[PDB]
Amino acid sequence: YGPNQRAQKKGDIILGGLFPIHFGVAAKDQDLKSRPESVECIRYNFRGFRWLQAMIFAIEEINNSPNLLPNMTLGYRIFDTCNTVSKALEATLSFVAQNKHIPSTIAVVGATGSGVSTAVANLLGLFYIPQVSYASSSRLLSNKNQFKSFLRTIPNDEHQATAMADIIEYFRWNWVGTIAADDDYGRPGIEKFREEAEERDICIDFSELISQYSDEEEIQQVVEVIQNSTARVIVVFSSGPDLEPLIKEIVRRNITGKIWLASEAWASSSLIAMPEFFRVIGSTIGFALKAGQIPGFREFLQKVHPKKSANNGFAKEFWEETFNCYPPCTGDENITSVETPYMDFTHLRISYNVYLAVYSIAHALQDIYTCTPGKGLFTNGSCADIKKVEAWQVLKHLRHLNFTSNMGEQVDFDEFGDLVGNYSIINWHLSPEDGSVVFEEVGHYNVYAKKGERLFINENKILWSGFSKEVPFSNCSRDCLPGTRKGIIEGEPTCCFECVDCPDGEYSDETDASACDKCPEDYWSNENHTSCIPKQIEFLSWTEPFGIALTLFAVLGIFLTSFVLGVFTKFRNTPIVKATNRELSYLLLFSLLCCFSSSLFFIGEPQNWTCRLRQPAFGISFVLCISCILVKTNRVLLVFEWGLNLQFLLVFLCTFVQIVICVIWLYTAPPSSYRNHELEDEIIFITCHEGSLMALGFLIGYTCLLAAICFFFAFKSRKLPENFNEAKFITFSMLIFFIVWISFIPAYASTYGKFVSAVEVIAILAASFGLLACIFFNKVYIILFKPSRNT
Amino acid sequence: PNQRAQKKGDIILGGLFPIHFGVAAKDQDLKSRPESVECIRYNFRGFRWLQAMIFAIEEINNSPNLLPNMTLGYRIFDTCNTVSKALEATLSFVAQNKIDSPSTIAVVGATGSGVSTAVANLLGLFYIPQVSYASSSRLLSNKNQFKSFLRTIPNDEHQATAMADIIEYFRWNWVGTIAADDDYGRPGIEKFREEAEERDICIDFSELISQYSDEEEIQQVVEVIQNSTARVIVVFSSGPDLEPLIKEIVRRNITGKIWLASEAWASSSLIAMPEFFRVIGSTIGFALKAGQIPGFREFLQKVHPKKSANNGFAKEFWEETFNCYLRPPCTGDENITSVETPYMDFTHLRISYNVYLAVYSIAHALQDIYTCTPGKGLFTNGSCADIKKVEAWQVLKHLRHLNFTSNMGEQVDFDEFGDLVGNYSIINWHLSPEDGSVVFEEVGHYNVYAKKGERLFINENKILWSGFSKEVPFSNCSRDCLPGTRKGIIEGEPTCCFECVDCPDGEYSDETDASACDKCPEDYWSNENHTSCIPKQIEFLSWTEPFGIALTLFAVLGIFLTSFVLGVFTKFRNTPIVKATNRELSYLLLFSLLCCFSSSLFFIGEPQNWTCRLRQPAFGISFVLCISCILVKTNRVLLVFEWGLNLQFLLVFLCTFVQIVICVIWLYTAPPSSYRNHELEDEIIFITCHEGSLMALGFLIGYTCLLAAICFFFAFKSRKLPENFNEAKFITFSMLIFFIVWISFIPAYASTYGKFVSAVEVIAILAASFGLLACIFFNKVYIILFKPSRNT
Ligand SMILES: *[C@@H]1O[C@H](CO)[C@@H](O[C@@H]2O[C@H](CO)[C@@H](O)[C@H](O)[C@H]2NC(C)=O)[C@H](O)[C@H]1NC(C)=O
Ligand SMILES: *[C@@H]1O[C@H](CO)[C@@H](O[C@@H]2O[C@H](CO)[C@@H](O)[C@H](O)[C@H]2NC(C)=O)[C@H](O)[C@H]1NC(C)=O
Ligand SMILES: *[C@@H]1O[C@H](CO)[C@@H](O[C@@H]2O[C@H](CO)[C@@H](O)[C@H](O)[C@H]2NC(C)=O)[C@H](O)[C@H]1NC(C)=O
Ligand SMILES: *[C@@H]1O[C@H](CO)[C@@H](O[C@@H]2O[C@H](CO)[C@@H](O)[C@H](O)[C@H]2NC(C)=O)[C@H](O)[C@H]1NC(C)=O
Ligand SMILES: N[C@@H](Cc1c[nH]c2ccccc12)C(=O)O
Ligand SMILES: N[C@@H](Cc1c[nH]c2ccccc12)C(=O)O
Ligand SMILES: *[C@@H]1O[C@H](CO)[C@@H](O)[C@H](O)[C@H]1NC(C)=O
Ligand SMILES: *[C@@H]1O[C@H](CO)[C@@H](O)[C@H](O)[C@H]1NC(C)=O
Ligand SMILES: *[C@@H]1O[C@H](CO)[C@@H](O)[C@H](O)[C@H]1NC(C)=O
Ligand SMILES: *[C@@H]1O[C@H](CO)[C@@H](O)[C@H](O)[C@H]1NC(C)=O
Ligand SMILES: *[C@@H]1O[C@H](CO)[C@@H](O)[C@H](O)[C@H]1NC(C)=O
Ligand SMILES: *[C@@H]1O[C@H](CO)[C@@H](O)[C@H](O)[C@H]1NC(C)=O
Ligand SMILES: [Ca+2]
Ligand SMILES: [Ca+2]
Ligand SMILES: [Ca+2]
Ligand SMILES: [Ca+2]
Ligand SMILES: [Ca+2]
Ligand SMILES: [Ca+2]
Ligand SMILES: [Cl-]
Ligand SMILES: [Cl-]
Repeated sequence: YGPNQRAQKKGDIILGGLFPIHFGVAAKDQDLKSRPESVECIRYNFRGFRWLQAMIFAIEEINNSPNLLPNMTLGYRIFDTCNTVSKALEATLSFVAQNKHIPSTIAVVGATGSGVSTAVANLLGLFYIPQVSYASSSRLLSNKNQFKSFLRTIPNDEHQATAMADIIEYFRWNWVGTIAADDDYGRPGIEKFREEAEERDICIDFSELISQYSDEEEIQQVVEVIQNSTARVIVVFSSGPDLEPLIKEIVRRNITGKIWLASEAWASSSLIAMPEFFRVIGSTIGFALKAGQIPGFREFLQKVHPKKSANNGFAKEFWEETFNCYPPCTGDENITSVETPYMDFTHLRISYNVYLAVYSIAHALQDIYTCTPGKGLFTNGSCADIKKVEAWQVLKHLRHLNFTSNMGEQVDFDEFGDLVGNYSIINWHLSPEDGSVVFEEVGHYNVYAKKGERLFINENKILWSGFSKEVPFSNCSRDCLPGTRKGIIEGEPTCCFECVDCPDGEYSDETDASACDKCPEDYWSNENHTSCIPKQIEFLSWTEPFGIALTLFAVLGIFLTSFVLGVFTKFRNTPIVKATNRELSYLLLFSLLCCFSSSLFFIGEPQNWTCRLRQPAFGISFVLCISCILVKTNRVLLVFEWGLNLQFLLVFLCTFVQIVICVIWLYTAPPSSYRNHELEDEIIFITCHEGSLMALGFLIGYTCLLAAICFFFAFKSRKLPENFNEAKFITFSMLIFFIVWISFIPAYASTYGKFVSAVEVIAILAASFGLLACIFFNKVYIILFKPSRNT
Repeated sequence: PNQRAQKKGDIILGGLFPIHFGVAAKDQDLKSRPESVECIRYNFRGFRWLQAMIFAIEEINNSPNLLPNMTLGYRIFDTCNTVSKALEATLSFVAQNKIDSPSTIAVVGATGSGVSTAVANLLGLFYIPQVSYASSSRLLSNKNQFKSFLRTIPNDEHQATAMADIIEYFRWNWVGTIAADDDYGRPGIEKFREEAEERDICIDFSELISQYSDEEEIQQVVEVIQNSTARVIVVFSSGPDLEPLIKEIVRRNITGKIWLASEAWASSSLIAMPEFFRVIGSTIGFALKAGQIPGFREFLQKVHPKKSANNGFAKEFWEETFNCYLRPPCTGDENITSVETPYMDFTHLRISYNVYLAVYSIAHALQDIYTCTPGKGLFTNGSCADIKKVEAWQVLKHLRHLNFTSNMGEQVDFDEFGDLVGNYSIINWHLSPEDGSVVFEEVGHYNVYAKKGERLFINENKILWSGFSKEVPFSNCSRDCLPGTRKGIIEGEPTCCFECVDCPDGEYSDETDASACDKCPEDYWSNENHTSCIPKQIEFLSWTEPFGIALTLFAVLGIFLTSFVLGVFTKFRNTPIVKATNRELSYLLLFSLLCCFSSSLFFIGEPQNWTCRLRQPAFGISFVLCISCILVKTNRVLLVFEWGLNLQFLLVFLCTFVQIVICVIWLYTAPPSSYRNHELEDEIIFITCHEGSLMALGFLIGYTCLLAAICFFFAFKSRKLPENFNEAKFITFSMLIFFIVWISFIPAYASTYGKFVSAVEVIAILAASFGLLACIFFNKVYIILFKPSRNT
């Protein structure tokens, strides 16, 4: 006969009912020293009584409506579960009694716990009795090979975990921790969320299991792992009662920084949503089912009364727990005078599910009632009769039930027995009028939209941590700027890293970089390694200061030469001292002009033409000068052996000699005008690699040797006062040549790009300038000075 | 139910065994009234288990001491591995208590964690002891919900720990998981995921299966298995819930993986088929420890459908064995020893022993109830119960405090969670050479009593991989990191597969699998392979360096030529033919020469502050002494304008002191610090001297240069006086050779790094001093050595 505290009402058809009027049982572990007696449940749940009242109201409204099942009455045998499996199981045993004078229940509306409903459906489905639950939302109840006769008016919990992952990815967090009740409601949900979050590149720090029967040390361990972690977001998948201990311990230890992502079961629970817990838990964003509309329901709630309720039996205990009677009292108080979750509501969510379940079973019964004997759902097109209806026929009609909810909706269960709905997203607020927690809706989750466009959050209503209004930071490692790259911290997950600076020559312009990048050759990483600047080129220029200085030297020397030439064009035909070979003087002139014009060849950017001509031009001009001054000595050789031409011979001999090696280059190895970077790694250089090193050595040795023999045979006659004793002048000029050449070679041999050209150019310009001076100064001075040359 | 094994007695036990493997797959669309479902495939192992229970019961009934005059009856049913059959059997068990709101006292068995949960939810309602023998889920240890559930099989958390330990023992880190979607696979796989993740082991994929998943789910699972690179696959499932996946695997011929079997299917007969074995090679599984039930086999060899009225399962057993009918009509004369079945083709009793132990434990609980004495009982006030009217909760209370010895001499004692622990044997699938059946050879042990870390013990010499090879296959996400490289993140992949990037020059990485390169200190530099750092190369001038030897030999030869000049003077000092000049001035000039020549040695070795800070003023004072003494070696014009030759020394003992002032200035303003420098080379260290006062170096050199220049100008104006071999041109050429020395010196020094700075200084000073000595002395020393004619 089941328990004695129950709600009961007769009728042709009887429906079952399991509601959590209490919260749990008295935890007295029977040591079995005596016969174990029937355990007792302890706490009270006004929400559960609201649900039971909703079911009773639905049945009464069905019995009152004249169209749905006329000339037939609905009865019920509603029991209490106290949220435990033992009570539900004894109740269901009282249900299926007559199967194998007692009424035979045809349908069961209840089992609000996914652990409770599992154990109930295991037993009901053995007799094929339809069980229409309203609040059990575990996914395991979708295995229609196990629970053959289980339907539910509440959506499955897959979309809830998907929505959790979507919310976490929307606020751009990647470091969370998960808590789930060690039950059939938290385990599968947390597993689904784990996979959905790992596929979205989200890292999970910790994962713990709790329950209302967990001892104190395990709660200590959980609080420790919560405190010892850096994750700010905590995804809780549990119900009110199985969460209350953890909340009490967290309030006692005063952990304040975290953010709670509430599941639907406890996001609106009065056990948790109280101010002293709110000050500590801070910000909670949770889900909620869609509201309902049961017109005329409040006026039914306001009529509950302990003496005017013979059918309902829990009304007495309700009166007691709400007024503390039997301190005996009157029984004529007002339910509106005290504030309890009973009528302190604005949106009916689970009560609407109970209403819908009762109405769906009534509609299946009507469907069986309005049959046509030819188009039935059973074998041979036959159909069943409502006077001897059995449970399996009602199950058959429920599988194919498809009707219209008074809100103008379409109600029809899937092939997995469940319905589907679109969630509201609420965020906990503190009412400035009362102090109580009030749930304000801030977002929506439409599950019909395509994957990726389902969530809609209105961010300006979310109140973060009570005061501030920017999204808190809950990443593992700080995201560091461009110029840096991620760096593995071994042991830690893929979301936690250090970041190391990029070396020079590599850059990174992106945030969250995986590796730095080498830029092309003529580019180089800048000072912040964020963008490569074209690598600086360097060479001798014209706007450059030293460029202008040597240009000044060259042009002034050429101007001196042009002055000498003009003067000689004025006074050519006077052999006063020009009795010597005037042609030899003019040839010295043009040779020195070519020398001074060889300057320009080392001023700009060296292309191949430039230096490929800058070696031979200097070569020929310099050997012309030195050979002219060589043969410009005494005619000893002439005495030993047409016109001046014979002397020309010697020069037009010796020049050609050098010229030979010259052409060698142009047909063995031109001086390559190329670049070089290895020497600086920051600034590029451009020079000319000499085509043949030993051949350049040969060239300079040839010209210098000739000048040396000139010095020898010049100072052997170094004491003859002819033409103002030019012997000392030629020796002085050649000593100038040798000093500049010697001061040139070593410093040159160890110079980098620009200064090789610089040194060579200054050496040549100085040598030729000194020659010009030391040879023409005395003569032009005595002509401009004392016009008397006869001896 | 109708078919059952029933025997009467004073005390009744219950049993639940999977005689069949499942029910006939047929979906009732409920067009007609549903009827009793039927079971399809036979299971000889379950029948051996049932026979073990019956054998234990009858043997206890035959013992004189254990339950001396009592009698044990039993009512054994079949679960068909489904929940509905078990639940209707249970409803048949609790009929006596159900009528409150043939009473059994205890039930032995569920065989399935789902069946166990569904049964214990109902049995714990009446406090009836349920002693399972194979239910190994961890959810049944929650004694707040399953009050009266005891099991004689170890829990399955140790199994997940053992699997993680095996994986990290064979050095794998890229694996994948498969689980049955029931109360046995899900908790085990979650526990293994935790245990692996804490050991830094990656899990590539994670799937769920069941015997009811249709072709598309299995195809998606096979796609996930194939499109991955993990070789090791852990499977937490039973035989039936795994058979479809195995069929699909053997059809698609996936033939590369390594299977880590859980206990349920490691020794299963549905999976251990020779045809499946070709593609499921290299199977490594767990097993319970063997038992000894003496006299069991002979009891098995007596089954017969006629002489078994208590047992009812014998008829269908014979029909399934001989494939007969009681199509060809059957006859009770066959030989159960002829056909080969999982019935009698066994070698170790592992789950039959658990049934034996469960029955014996219930018997010993009843015994403890029986040999109790008043005042020493366990119930209220020390009171004790009567065995002739024993109730279920009393046997439960006695079972919680049960402690006895097995037939093998072990201590059976249920933990406070109602489960006794045991070791694991580790088997590996082999192929029998004779017939061809799969043979399970024991290759390892797992002791749960040893401390964490030294529990597993594998014998590598017996494991054979893939049938032919004998080296452990490679199943890592990425190949290892060789020395010289470092790990590099791939943005999307997990932590355990990376890339290999090279360490830059200046950093090294000797360790394998290094997360970052290390920079060697100031003294060292990377190798070529960036493996270890080798010391740098400091570049300072040696004394054994070739150029060092050339220049020091130059110095010593010049110095001994100076000493030879001094010896020549010692021979012919008092012959003033030319020494009538200032002899003391000659000696002082010669001393200035020797000390100038010797100043070279102070720029040869490594610079301390002593050596360099004194090497500067040595050259300074020596060279200015030289230039001042030759300055005074000129004609006495100043002397004519203005007592004793000492007067000239005034000038020199003036001039030197002047510059020595500057000397002391640097000596205590910012002396030339002898320090290192690498910034300009990045490979080689230059140790040089930075002179803290550039203006003081300028002071010294410019002062000496201006002295020389003024003396040169004044000697130049008088460069044409042929008295005393016309030394005027000699001294002007002297100052000019010194000046070209200095002229070539300054740009070279200006345009060099460390080494050639000192090289240039030494070269220039040696050159100038050599030239001065030669030009000033060679003339007169030649006039004496060559021309013995000295009169004017
Ligand atoms: C925490 O880490 C995540 C990445 O794991 C960051 O999310 C990125 O945010 C930027 C800016 O919107 C996007 O361009 C990226 O596409 C996001 N990454 C991914 C995978 O979507 C997040 O910004 C980090 N949190 C903070 C405060 O920076
Ligand atoms: C799913 O959530 C969405 C959000 O409103 C609801 O879909 C809307 O319903 C109304 C009426 O059909 C339309 O005006 C809107 O255009 C719909 N939005 C979209 C994107 O289609 C819907 O009501 C929710 N699901 C249920 C069963 O109510
Ligand atoms: C599990 O672990 C080992 C088996 O390897 C058993 O301990 C050994 O038992 C024998 C005899 O009992 C001793 O001689 C050894 O010294 C033991 N070895 C160690 C390391 O202790 C142990 O008995 C097994 N546990 C059970 C319940 O059988
Ligand atoms: C696969 O990855 C694991 C992870 O390191 C490697 O395990 C290492 O193996 C060497 C050899 O014994 C050990 O010295 C290391 O200590 C191990 N690493 C860790 C963190 O324990 C394994 O070597 C890799 N597989 C192969 C074939 O290289
Ligand atoms: N889905 C929840 C049931 C539930 C929904 N809302 C609730 C509110 C309070 C308690 C329980 C619930 C479960 O599986 O347990
Ligand atoms: N332990 C498994 C059942 C099991 C163990 N060993 C077995 C051998 C054969 C069949 C089933 C089993 C479970 O929890 O369900
Ligand atoms: C709890 O922690 C917060 C952190 O600031 C602090 O403000 C508050 O005073 C603490 N309250 C108690 C009771 O410890
Ligand atoms: C309760 O008492 C009466 C009867 O219901 C009602 O009119 C009254 O408004 C209620 N009291 C309050 C404070 O609302
Ligand atoms: C049944 O479903 C269809 C569409 O699915 C809809 O048109 C109809 O209104 C529903 N109800 C009935 C009674 O057909
Ligand atoms: C199956 O896989 C194995 C290994 O690749 C190969 O030898 C064999 O040919 C394949 N096909 C069949 C039918 O076995
Ligand atoms: C047949 O039964 C008996 C056993 O007593 C014996 O002849 C023999 O063992 C059996 N046959 C075979 C092949 O074992
Ligand atoms: C259990 O039995 C053994 C053998 O009598 C004994 O050693 C032990 O003390 C007993 N009690 C416990 C708690 O093990
Ligand atoms: Ca309930
Ligand atoms: Ca609640
Ligand atoms: Ca780790
Ligand atoms: Ca079973
Ligand atoms: Ca099996
Ligand atoms: Ca990924
Ligand atoms: Cl509600
Ligand atoms: Cl076995």
